[PDB]
Order: sequence, then C-alpha cells, then structure tokens
Amino acid sequence: EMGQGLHTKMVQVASKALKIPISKIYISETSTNTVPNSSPTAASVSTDIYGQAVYEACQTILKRLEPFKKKNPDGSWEDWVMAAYQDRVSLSTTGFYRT
Amino acid sequence: ADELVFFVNGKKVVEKNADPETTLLAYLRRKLGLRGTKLGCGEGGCGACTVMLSKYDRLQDKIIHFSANACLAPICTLHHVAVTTVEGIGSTKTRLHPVQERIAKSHGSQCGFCTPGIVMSMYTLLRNQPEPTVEEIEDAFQGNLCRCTGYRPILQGFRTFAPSLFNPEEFMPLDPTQEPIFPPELLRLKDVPPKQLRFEGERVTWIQASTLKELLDLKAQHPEAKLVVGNTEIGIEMKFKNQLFPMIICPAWIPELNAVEHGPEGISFGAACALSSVEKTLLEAVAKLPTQKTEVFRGVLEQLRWFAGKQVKSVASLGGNIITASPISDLNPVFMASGTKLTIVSRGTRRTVPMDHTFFPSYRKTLLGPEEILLSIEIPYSREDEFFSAFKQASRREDDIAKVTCGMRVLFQPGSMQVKELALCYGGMADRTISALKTTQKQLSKFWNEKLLQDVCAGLAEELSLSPDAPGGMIEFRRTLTLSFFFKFYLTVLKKLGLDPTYTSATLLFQKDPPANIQLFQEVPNGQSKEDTVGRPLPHLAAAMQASGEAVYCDDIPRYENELFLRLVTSTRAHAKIKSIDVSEAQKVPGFVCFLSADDIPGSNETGLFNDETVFAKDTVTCVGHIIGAVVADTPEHAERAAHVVKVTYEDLPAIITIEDAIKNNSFYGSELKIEKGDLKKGFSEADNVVSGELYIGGQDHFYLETHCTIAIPKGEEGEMELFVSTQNAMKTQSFVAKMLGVPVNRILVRVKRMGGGFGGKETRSTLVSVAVALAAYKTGHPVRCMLDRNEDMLITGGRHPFLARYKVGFMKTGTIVALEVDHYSNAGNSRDLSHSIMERALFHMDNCYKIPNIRGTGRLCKTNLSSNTAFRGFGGPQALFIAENWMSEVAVTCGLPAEEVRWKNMYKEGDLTHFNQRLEGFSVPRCWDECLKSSQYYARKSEVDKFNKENCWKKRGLCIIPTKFGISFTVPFLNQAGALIHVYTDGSVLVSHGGTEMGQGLHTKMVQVASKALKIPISKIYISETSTNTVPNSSPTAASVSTDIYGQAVYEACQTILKRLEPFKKKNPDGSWEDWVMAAYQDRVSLSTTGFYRTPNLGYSFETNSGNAFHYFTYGVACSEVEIDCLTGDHKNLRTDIVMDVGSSLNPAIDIGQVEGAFVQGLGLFTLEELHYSPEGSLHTRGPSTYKIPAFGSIPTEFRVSLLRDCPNKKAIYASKAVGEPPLFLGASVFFAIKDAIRAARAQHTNNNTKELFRLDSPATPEKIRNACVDKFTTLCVTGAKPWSLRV
Amino acid sequence: CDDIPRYENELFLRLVTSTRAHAKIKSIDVSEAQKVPGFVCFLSADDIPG
Ligand SMILES: Cc1cc2nc3c(=O)[nH]c(=O)nc-3n(C[C@H](O)[C@H](O)[C@H](O)COP(=O)(O)OP(=O)(O)OC[C@H]3O[C@@H](n4cnc5c(N)ncnc54)[C@H](O)[C@@H]3O)c2cc1C
Ligand SMILES: NC(=O)C1=CN([C@@H]2O[C@H](COP(=O)(O)OP(=O)(O)OC[C@H]3O[C@@H](n4cnc5c(N)ncnc54)[C@H](O)[C@@H]3O)[C@@H](O)[C@H]2O)C=CC1
Ligand SMILES: Nc1nc2c(c(=O)[nH]1)N[C@H]1C(S)=C(S)[C@@H](COP(=O)(O)O)O[C@H]1N2
Ligand SMILES: O=C(O)c1ccccc1O
Ligand code: MOS
Ligand code: MOS
Ligand code: FES
Ligand code: FES
Ligand SMILES: [Ca+2]
Repeated sequence: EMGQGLHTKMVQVASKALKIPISKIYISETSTNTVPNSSPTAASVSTDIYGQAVYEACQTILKRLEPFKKKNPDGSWEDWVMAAYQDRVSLSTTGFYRT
Repeated sequence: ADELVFFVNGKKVVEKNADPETTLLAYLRRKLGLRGTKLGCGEGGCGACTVMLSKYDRLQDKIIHFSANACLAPICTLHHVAVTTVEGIGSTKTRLHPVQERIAKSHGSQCGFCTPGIVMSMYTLLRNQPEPTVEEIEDAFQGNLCRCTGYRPILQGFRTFAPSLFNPEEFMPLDPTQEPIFPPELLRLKDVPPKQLRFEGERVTWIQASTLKELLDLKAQHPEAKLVVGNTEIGIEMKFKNQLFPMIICPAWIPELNAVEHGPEGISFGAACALSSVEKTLLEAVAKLPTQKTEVFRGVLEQLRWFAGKQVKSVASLGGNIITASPISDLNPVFMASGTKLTIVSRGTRRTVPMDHTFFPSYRKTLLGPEEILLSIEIPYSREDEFFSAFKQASRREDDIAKVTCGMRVLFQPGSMQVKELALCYGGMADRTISALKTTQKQLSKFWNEKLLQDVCAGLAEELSLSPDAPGGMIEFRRTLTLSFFFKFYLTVLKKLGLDPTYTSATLLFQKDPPANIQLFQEVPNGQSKEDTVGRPLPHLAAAMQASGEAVYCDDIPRYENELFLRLVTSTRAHAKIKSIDVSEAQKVPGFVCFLSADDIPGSNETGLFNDETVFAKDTVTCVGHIIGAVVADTPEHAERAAHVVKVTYEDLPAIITIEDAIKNNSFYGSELKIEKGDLKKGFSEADNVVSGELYIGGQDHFYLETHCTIAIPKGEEGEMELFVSTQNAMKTQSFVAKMLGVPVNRILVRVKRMGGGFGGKETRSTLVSVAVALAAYKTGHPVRCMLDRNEDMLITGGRHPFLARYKVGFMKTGTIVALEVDHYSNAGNSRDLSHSIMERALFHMDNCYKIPNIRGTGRLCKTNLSSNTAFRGFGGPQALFIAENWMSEVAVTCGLPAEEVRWKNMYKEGDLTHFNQRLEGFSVPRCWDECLKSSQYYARKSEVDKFNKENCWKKRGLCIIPTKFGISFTVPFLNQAGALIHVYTDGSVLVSHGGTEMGQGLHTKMVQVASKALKIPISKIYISETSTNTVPNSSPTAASVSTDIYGQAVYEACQTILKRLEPFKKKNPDGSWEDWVMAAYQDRVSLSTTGFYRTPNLGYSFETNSGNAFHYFTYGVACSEVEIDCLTGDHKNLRTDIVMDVGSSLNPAIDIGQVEGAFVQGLGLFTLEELHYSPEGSLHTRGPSTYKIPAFGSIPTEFRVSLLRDCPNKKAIYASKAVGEPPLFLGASVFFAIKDAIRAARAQHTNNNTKELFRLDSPATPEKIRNACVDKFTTLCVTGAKPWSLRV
Repeated sequence: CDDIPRYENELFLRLVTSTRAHAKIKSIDVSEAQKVPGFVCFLSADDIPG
C-alpha cells in the first residue's frame, strides 16, 4: 500500500467473495514470510492480480466451510468457522493468479 | 564519585556513575548489550549467570581466574577486574571455542538457556587446569543447573578434555596459547598504589577501603555502614529480604583481610579470604601434614565439598559466612566445636577469642560490636588424642540448605579412651548454632563405650527439642539426624582410636564412583543418502548458537527507547476480600508510570481456559499469588520497588488449601470421572488376598531455566499489537490477549522464536503474564515487557498436580491381579485450566502395562485456594502410573514373590484391550523388558544386592525394574490437527513454518530433517525461523508429545505439494539442479508457496460408553535402576540405571536419547528430590533453587545406559517414528521403587521381622522420608526420649 | 517507517556520496569524521561480506 488503496480494495473483494462484512476482515501489512517471490507493486495491475489471488483463496475457504454450512443452514459465519475448526478442517490457504 | 574502571572481554569499561546496587548481570545485559549471560534465579543457584573474572593478585603476584555469579556480583567490587562472558571466548560468527563446540556436538544443549553458564564454568576450569581430571570436571558444575538434558551428554562431552551419538575425533584440541590475553592495561595498573574509592548511587553509597586503617576509621565514623565482600548474602537480603543499606564498605582489597599465615597453633586466614582459597590451602595442609594434626581441617573440607558451587565459593568470604550467623551455617558448628580463634578489631581495640556457644546470642547475631570487624580466623591443628567429625544432611547433596549440620570434637586423656573434652555443635536445631553443653558436660571423665553412646543419644534426644512449629519443619527427621550424626561420630572415633565389618561403612565419608555411560541405537540403512538425515544423530540446529550465547530468548530482544517495565502485584492472602488499594507510596518511587487494575481493562476481565479466572483480581483474591494488578515504571528495579509498596487491605475468608480440606468440604470442579470394566464384586470374591491403602504424590515446579516472559508492542492502529512471548500456545495467547482488549483476533500477532524450557508450564499459564503486559501496552501506548523472577514464577504459574489415591486391589497367591479400585484426587488450584484432561489421562494410565479384568477408577478435581495447577510433562500420567506401581509392589511383597515375576505375569500381551477397551497393537514392552533384563544383568546384580545388604548394617541397596506405556494423542480430539506453511524463494532456499514451537526438544531440527528428506535436498537449504500466528493460524499448543508426529505430517504434505509443482520442470531439465527447477518454476509463474495440514484419524473416546480410540498408539519403555541408601542420613546414590525405549524408527537418535534422559531425570526429581512446602495458611515457602531442589549434575545415575529398541517401525507416525517427549518421564520411578526396596532391607534389619510388612512410602522419597522409614533405635528414641499415669491392660 | 520506535541501541546511517559526475576515487580520509561526537564507523565497499 502506497496510498492507492490496494488493501481497501482487497478487503472489499474478500468481503464480497466470502459474503461477510468488511468489518470482519483485516489486512495488516505485506511481508516476505507470508507471500514469497512477489512482483513489485506496479504496472497498475495489483488490484487485478492480487484481486484474483485473494478471490481464489476465498473460494477455497467457502468450499471447506460448505459442509458445515449445509448441516447448519441458519447458523452464523462464526458458527460455521468454529464447527470447521473443531472438525479439524484447516482455515488457512493460499490464493494464486497467473494472467 | 570516583570512576569505576574494569574490562569486559578485553574491552575497557569506564563507568562514571556506577550505582552500588548495580549487579554485573544487569550491567552486561542492559548497559553493554551482552545478553549471552542469563538470569535464571538471581540467588546463586542455577549458575545461568556464570562468568569468569580475572585479576592480578597483589599478594600472590600472579593473575588468577575464577568463576562467579553475575547476578550477585556488584560491579562496584570489580574495579580493575577483567570479566569474560560467553561472547568473549567464541561464537558462530567467528569460531567456537573448544568448550562451546563440544557441548553442542555432544548434544549437551537442548533449550540452551543454561549452556552459556555451563560453558563458562568449564571454560574457567580449563583456564586454571588445561588438562583436568574427570573429578575436577564433575566438580566444576556444583553450581550449574539444567532442566533439559539429564546432564549425561554434558559430562560425557566434557570428559574428552581430561553407532555413536558423536565423535570426539572431530573435536578441536584446546590450545591455551590462543586464549585471550589479560588486559595489558590492567597489568600496568598493578604497579600503582591502591586508593580508596567512592561510588554514589540512587540509594546507596559504596566505599572501597584500601587499607585496614581506612576500614577501621570508616567503621568508627560510620557504625551503621554495612560491610560487603562477596555479597552472596547481602545481595539476597536486598533483593529478597527487602533490606536497604544506605552505606556500604567493601574491604576486599585490604592485605590483612586476605593474608594466610601458618602458625604453630594452626592456620590463619584473613576474613576476606574466599572459601575456595581456604579450601585450597586446607587441602594442601592435609596432604603435607600428619593426619593426626589435620582432624579439624578435614572437618572444614568435608563441609566445603557440599557448600554451594565454584561460583559462590570463589567470592564468598570466610568472615562473611561466620558473621551472617545463619542457624544452618555449615561452618560455624565446626568453628565452634573446634574453638576456632577469631581476631576481632576496631579502631584501637583488638582481641583474639575462641568461638564458643556464646558467640551467637540470638538469631543471626554475633558478639561483634557495631564498630568492630572480623579481621582473621585461625583454624587449629588437631592435637594427639583429639578427633573431629563434621556432617551435613539436606534434601540434595549439591548446593543445598542443611536440615541438620554439625561439628564434633573429642579430646581424651593421653593415650586413653577417657573423655577430657567433648563438643557437639549443631546447626539447624535452633535459631542459631548451638552446643549440646548439658549432654556433653555429663560425659566428661567418662569412657568411650556403649553406655556413653546410649547416654549421649538420650541426652541429645532431650536437650535438642523442637516445637511442632519449628521453622524448617521436619521435626522427626532433624532430631533423628542429631542422634545418627553422633552415632556416626561415636563409631568413627572408635575406629580412629584403634569394629564390626557390618558397621564399618557407617564411618566412611561420601566417595563418588567412576561414571559409565553407554547409548545404543540403530544405524540407518546402508544405502541411505548422506543428505537424508532422517534416522541420524544430527545435533540440535541451534546448539552452536546456544553454546555461544547468540541464540535469542525473549528478554534478549533489545528494548525500544520508550519500552516500559511491568511488575505484577499479587495477593498475600489465600482467600480474602480486597477492601482497598493504596498506591500513594508507589507513586513516589522514581520512574513510576502507573498502577493497573481490573477497571483498566477495555475488553473483558474474564479469562482462563474455562473462563473461570480474572485477568486482574476483582474484589476477591483466591490464592497467594493471585494477580491483583500491575505497576509500570521506567526500569525493572523501579517497577519492583513501587509494586512492593502497594498497600492492599484484605478481609480474610474461610480457605480450602489441601485435598483433605476439599473432600471434607465437597469442594470440587465438575463431577466425578470414572472408567469401570468387568465385575468388581465377582472380582474381589475370587481374590485370595486384598490390600487397601492410601498413597500421596507431591507436586512439581517446572523450573524451566527461562522463566515466563512477554514483550507486547502496541502499534497504535486498529488495536493491533505484536507480542514476543515465551509460550507453547501462541494460539491461546493471541485469543486471550484479544478477548482482554476486546478486539478481533486478526488484530493480534504472537511470535515465538524459542523457549528456555516449557515442559507444559508454558502451555496456558504463560497468558497470566502476556495478557497483563498487553494491557499495560494498550494503556500506555508504549511497548512493555516483563520477565518473571524465579520466586514470582514458582508462586504464580502453577505446577504439576499433587495426587492423593485410595486404592483396593484383589489378587491371587500367584500374584495375578483380579480386581482393582482406585479413587484419584488432584489438587487443581483456583481455576480449572487443564485439570480435567489431566485427570482423564491419569485414568487412562491407572493400568500401566498390566491387564486387570475387573477395574474401577475415579477422579475428582479439588477446588482450592492455591495457584491453579496445570500441565507438566506427563500430564497426569506419571501420578496414575506411580499409584499403579505402588500397589503392584505391595502385591509382590504380600505374595512373597519376586517383583519382576509378578509384573511380568500380569503384563498385557499383543492384541489385549486396556481398561478403556483399546486394542494394544505393536505392544513392545515384552521386548524392552527382556532386553533390559539382559543388558542390565538384573538377576546377577539381584544376588549382589542381597549380599551387600548382608555385609552392611547401616547402608542398603535396592534394585527395581518397571515398565511403562503412554498413550499418544491429545485426549481432546480436535487438538489433534497441525498446519505448516512452506515458501521456496527464487534462490532455491526454503523457509519452513509450522504450528509447533521450539522449547529445547528439537522440534524444528526434526522438521528440517523431514523437509530435507521429503524434498530430497540438503538441510543446509532449509530454515525454520520462528512460530507466528500470521503464518500458521489456529494451532494447538505444542504438547502431548505429538508435535513431531503432526507437524511432521503437515510439513511432509506441503513438501509433496512443492514437488508436484516442480515436477514438470524436473522432466524438462532432468540434469538440472534444484535451483534451476525452482527458477524455471518461478519464470513460468508457478506458485512456490503452500500450506500443509494433518488430522490424526480415528480418534474419539467416550468415558460414558467406554468406547472409541483414545490414542493413535502407545510409546513403551522399561527402566531398571539400582540405588544405595544411607540408613542413618536419608542420603542415597543412584548407582546405575538401564533404559530400553521404544520410539519406533527414531527420526533422530541423538535428540530422542536426549529426551529419554531428560524426561527420566525429571521423573527422578519428581519421585526423589523435588518438594514444595506450603505454610498451613497456603503460602509457598520454597520459591527458589535454594529451597526447591531439582536434579543436579551429581544426581544422575553414575552408570547411565540408554537403548532405543531396534527394528520396531511405527506405521502410525511420520517415517515410522514415535512420540518421545513425555513417555520416559515415569521410568524415573524405577529409582523410587529401588529405594523402597532398599528401605525394606533396612526395616528387616532394625525394624521388625515381618517379611510381608507393607509400610507406606509417599512421593517424593526425599532424605526425610527415607530416613524416617528406616526405623531403628535412634528414630524410636527420638519419640520416647522427647509416661501416662495409667494404661488400660 | 520512521514512525516506528527506535530501539534503545539503534544507530543512524548517513550516506556518503560523490560530488563528481565521473572520477577515480584516489583516497578517503575519515580522520575529521572520527572526531565527531557519537561517531561509530565509516562503511565502504571493503566492509561488504557478500
Ligand atoms: C547459592 C548459594 C549457596 C550457599 N551455600 C552455603 C552452604 O552450603 N553453607 C553455608 O553455611 N552458607 C552458604 N551460603 C552462604 C554464603 O555464601 C556465606 O554466608 C558467605 O561465606 C558469606 O560471604 P560473603 O563475603 O559473600 O558475604 P557478604 O554477603 O558480603 O556479607 C555477609 C555478612 O557478613 C558481614 N561481614 C563480612 N565480612 C565481614 C568482616 N570482615 N567483619 C565483620 N562483618 C563482616 C557483612 O556486613 C554482612 O552482614 C550460600 C549462598 C549462595 C548465594
Ligand atoms: N541459597 C542457597 O542455595 C543456600 C543458602 N544457604 C544459607 O541459608 C541461609 C538461609 O536463610 P533463610 O532463608 O533466611 O533461613 P534462616 O537463616 O532463618 O535458617 C532457617 C533454618 O534455621 C533453623 N531455625 C531458625 N529458627 C528456628 C527456631 N526458632 N527453631 C528451630 N529451628 C530454627 C531451621 O533449621 C531453619 O530451617 C542463607 O542466608 C544462606 O546463608 C545454605 C545452603 C544453600
Ligand atoms: N528441552 C526440553 N524438552 C522438552 C520440553 C521442554 O520444555 N524442553 N517439553 C516436554 C513436554 S511437556 C512435551 S508435551 C514435549 C513437547 O514437544 P513435542 O510434541 O515435539 O515432543 O517435549 C518434552 N521435552
Ligand atoms: O495429553 C492430553 O491428552 C492433552 C489434552 C488436552 C490438552 C493438552 C494435553 O496434553
Ligand atoms: O508501474 Mo508504477 O510503480 S511507475
Ligand atoms: O503435553 Mo507437555 O506440555 S506436559
Ligand atoms: S541467575 Fe545467577 S545463579 Fe541463577
Ligand atoms: S539445556 Fe539446560 S536448561 Fe535447557
Ligand atoms: Ca487447575
């Protein structure tokens, strides 16, 4: 982030993809031990490419939470997350995009 | 004020504002940035702060090198002294010194927190003796503690200075010519005349007197001035006794206080002479002078053998111990009984008077006047017909407080056996050193015979009485020692005047035996690649840095310019209402920032695993140590002082301390837990015999060398906070900090590099400190940190759960078990925490390795006003296994059959189900059992033990072999999950991250070994930096010994994902390198980052239906130990231990053997040495290494053998390996039952003739319980000699 | 970045740059620099480990 609002847009994207308020999503910083071999933030394509990476990662999360969402249709996001955790389903994943 | 000028690792230091209260440790760490030296206890016991000091000795005209505790050395005593820390002898950036290299390659370092201190003790020895003997090497560590290793690797690696796990042939030879030179500047400053210096601090003025005249003037001029030489006593007074001496005078330089004169009556030492000098001078006198002239000298030396360690003896002055006049001083009894001459001087006056009973008028006082100072002490040569003895007994031989210590002298008429003079002086029997004058007076003119013996014992039994509330407790034991000591003295004088062969050994002084260490493990397949380290003894990856002091532990992290310090304010009551708090005086301490309490919490004050705790006490305190608030200040000292003056007004409430109080008051957490199988009724009905009883096993303080510590960095944005914590649970630390702050979890980042030991003590209780530091960071906006002092840690953080059991077992004459009933009660403390799961694992192991057809076990958690107890290596398993082995032992005795026979016939067999209905597959105990029997030569030694017992009346040997099985897996199903994150950078280097933390067990080392094997690349290309919540989330705490199992799998899967992605490029360029395939993958836009995850399958046990798998598999092992107890003192030797452990196909035999030995030693400590004492009101007495005794270098089995079972691959875990962390700890019980075996031999000797008697022996089997159990004419006399008008016939 | 608190032992670096567009470096004299209060060291190409 250098002022162009890339993180804001990424949160907006995560929120829409996961279908939850932006208030439940956070982006703290950029670091090489969380996402390696990154291209420099340039060429105006950041939103484009990271938007997809974040989107894909969100998709994986939705597929993992799907079973619990089905067993408890009227439950909350928190309910599905805790149930997934207790069922020992990983709540961490990478997202990647290739133009 | 004068300038303080000394040197540190060759570098000159000029301190212009030296504060008398500053210790070298604080200076090195906070001023010089040399953090290799650590704080482990602050009271001279752990040795973690050990450094070497060098100086030119004017009187000797030579440079001398000696160790010392940085934690107790005032920098103001170091003017013109050269300090050498671990950073000054070598490092991984330059080159490791041989000492650092050997301890690391020998696997002598695990968590590594103790490595620097141990390295410096060894180094200091080498600087004094380049080629020391095994004995000198062993004695170099009397003052160093290690909780991880079991000490064996350290000693074995260091003895080299005098398949396999390491190869001494690779070790670089020691070369003195290449050691750092003594600062050339200092050598010049020796020609300069010494001058009186003055240092001014915040609250203290220090005067370094250069001459005796100066000292006497100063004493006259300032009577209240406190003298200080070694400060090993005063530092404790100021640090722990809340004392403050405005003015201090150090006379250490004065020639007279350091002179050694050999006169006609004896040898004179100046009062400032260090005990190490007295010890060296006396050893010399004993070697050159006739034995008849050195009776007292040898008395002094015997006490000095077990007097602290090298660090303390090198600075502790002779006069200092004398004047401190502690009731348990080991030297004063000897000086008194011998009439050692004291030369006391003041300006003008002077006198030399023999020390007698009147020299100590009251508690810690002497006959010295305020203006007087002890100038010198002359220890007398012994005369003809004069014999002397000095004895001491404590909880542990090494560096410990005497329960009873003494000096005994007897002078007969020329060439006769007729007493002319008799002096029996004791320490530990009054509030001062006393002489049993009434008793000995009656023996003058009497003759040395049986009658005198009976008379004296009766006299002592009556004159040296102890009220039931005597400080130090252990009334019976102490009184028994006073008589046993005289008995030893009586026999020794008889021998000297010249004795039944079976009485001889009772006159022998402790003699250490030659050590023997053998480790056996399996070599890896002959065709295994040199780069595949799985199965090889690869040293811990951070061992070299741990040995050099470069390894960074939480507090080693530098402080921000604006970082503040937190000091917890805790309850001094076990249960009371908080009527009010007054911080008015705290606010007066310089640097005071603020006082934080519950009302400052923005989020929730409700914390704890089961939300049954407060972050900060609200209106009520429920245990001594209950955190009420916290003070934040600019420095640690300022925060400590302010906190200390915070006034809390309480209103006591009925308290429930003990498990007994709990049962009677029905004070429990939750309902009863139970496992029941078979038909008890029908079981006991078929039983030939039935034994019922009660058994107790004490608690345990983790004593990780690195105490709890947390650094919290408040970012100032969106409630974000970054914390560096010494914890095994980054996940709970994160969630608890967030819950307290009232912000989403995604705002908190917890980072864990390494822990200087965890052992379960940092699985949950680390949050007590973390959440509080976080609050301080939140409130101040400043970064804040807090590392607990040992006394705080021991008092607040909880420990192992004390257990009480009530059992009933039914069995046949054959020894076969047919029925068992056991009710377990644990003392959980003031909150649930992990108590419930601990009780569950307890119940899961009440069977150990024996099939019991009809069984019923129950458990209850006692809700008490004691710090909440938590996980501790074993997690309830050890207590339940100990209870099981206790009744098994009684069954053997009752049936009159060999214990090994009874155990074997009751033992499970392949395919059998446990009491909780889980099939035992791959049950290897029989294999470990048979190999251990054979390799240990059990039967042969069995007969030799009996023989020894027949030839010895006051010493007995015991031998016992016991098995163990430990279920592997968190008994809470959802905790059996693990995640990993792997990044391959474009240079091909790999960065592995996983949910597990490093606490010395080598989890990272093994994960790199695994990654290397999975990826098929050298370990050099892989690295693991730390554990963080933003790389691997929702991680389970690093515990239950399954970290290798589960993270190994997560790491393995992530690696498999990497390989699948690189495959296309591997096929396109077959002759290419890993670097080529990585770069090509990058160029082709293929992600080189992936997560890995594992979920332990088929787990889910129900206590309700007694069904479902509780564990993934079991780790087995067998241990055979032999001991020798001293029936007269309670002391004992761990002669030999043989262990055979099944860890499947070890991933790393070096680390796995290290874990076996480390756990074994920790169990040994639990069952034989470690004991926490609490006042009746619930206030812990034992808050330091001085009173709490964990195994020392000299506590390990002299002959220690460990073998890893061969050809036993475990298809249930990563690369056919098995968990090893906790499973071996219980095997330490083998030492316990060997001791009980020895005690039964003693009882059959002097107690009674009932070969089938069943006396109760609770854990720990300390010297007290051992001695008290050895009932004889002396123990008996201590009761009868302490009746009723009538007595029913 | 600079708003991040400095560690108590954190030092400061100041680049030393060329006042010429193209020239040979004949010599570098830090004798006067070494005299400045708080001076720690002068780093140059020869100090690079890699
Ligand atoms: C880890 C550890 C283990 C220990 N082990 C043992 C043990 O096994 N047995 C035992 O008995 N003790 C033991 N001690 C106690 C202690 O080390 C001794 O009492 C020591 O000899 C005191 O010497 P010092 O020079 O360090 O005293 P300081 O702390 O410098 O002074 C002690 C007291 O002596 C006074 N004093 C000192 N010199 C003179 C003088 N010339 N004239 C008048 N007053 C003087 C001081 O004013 C002060 O009151 C241990 C201490 C530690 C920290
Ligand atoms: N730190 C260490 O590792 C060691 C320290 N020491 C010495 O131990 C000293 C301990 O000092 P403290 O903790 O203040 O304890 P202390 O100096 O008050 O001594 C306590 C002991 O004195 C005896 N005692 C005292 N009052 C008594 C009474 N009224 N009736 C019967 N017996 C009584 C008991 O044996 C009791 O255990 C230290 O100052 C040090 O000199 C000795 C060995 C090891
Ligand atoms: N050196 C060292 N070894 C240690 C510990 C420790 O804190 N330090 N913890 C023990 C405990 S209580 C456990 S549960 C296991 C945890 O690590 P693991 O699962 O990787 O074996 O290591 C054991 N070995
Ligand atoms: O050993 C366990 O079964 C266990 C269960 C829950 C939490 C920590 C643990 O060690
Ligand atoms: O592609 Mo923007 O950094 S010139
Ligand atoms: O399961 Mo280990 O932390 S008692
Ligand atoms: S910190 Fe100095 S002896 Fe333990
Ligand atoms: S390696 Fe010694 S305490 Fe950990
Ligand atoms: Ca508890």
